[PDB]
Amino acid sequence: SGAIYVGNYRVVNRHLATHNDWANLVWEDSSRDLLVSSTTAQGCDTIARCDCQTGVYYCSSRRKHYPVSFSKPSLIFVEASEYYPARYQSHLMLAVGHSEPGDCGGILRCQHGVVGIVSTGGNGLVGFADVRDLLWLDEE
Ligand SMILES: COc1ccccc1CC(=O)N1CC[C@H](C(N)=O)C1
Ligand SMILES: [Zn+2]
Repeated sequence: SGAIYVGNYRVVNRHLATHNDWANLVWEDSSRDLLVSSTTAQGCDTIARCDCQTGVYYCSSRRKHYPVSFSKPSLIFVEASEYYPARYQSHLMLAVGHSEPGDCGGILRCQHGVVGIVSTGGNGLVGFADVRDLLWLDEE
């Protein structure tokens, strides 16, 4: 689990969104596994606006923050799970690192701020849903 709180927005994995998030929906995309809902309080996270390919992510299944090199956002085949059938997920970045299903929501960050959240993994890989192209997260 986990979320990004920027301005009056909450960014979560679409598959983990709550009733309140769907009721206060701003934008969602099943193909990206992302959902953004509105909040009443101001968040404190800053979204990175960059092309960084190195960063640090939080892995809840190890209580550890791991430095990683990750690929640029791309369309990647993702195996079937309890939440989606096997499909291509877009804007996904992969890295070699540990992840378990409940690690989704862990933040990946670089020197410029939040890059994305854990969204996929298995077999020694970890995949992150990119948020850096969502420019509107920084305004209104
Ligand atoms: C971090 O993900 C994993 C880690 C180890 C094993 C399996 C997984 C994948 C997983 O369970 N899901 C849920 C839905 C999500 C998606 N974005 O399609 C992927
Ligand atoms: Zn960066």
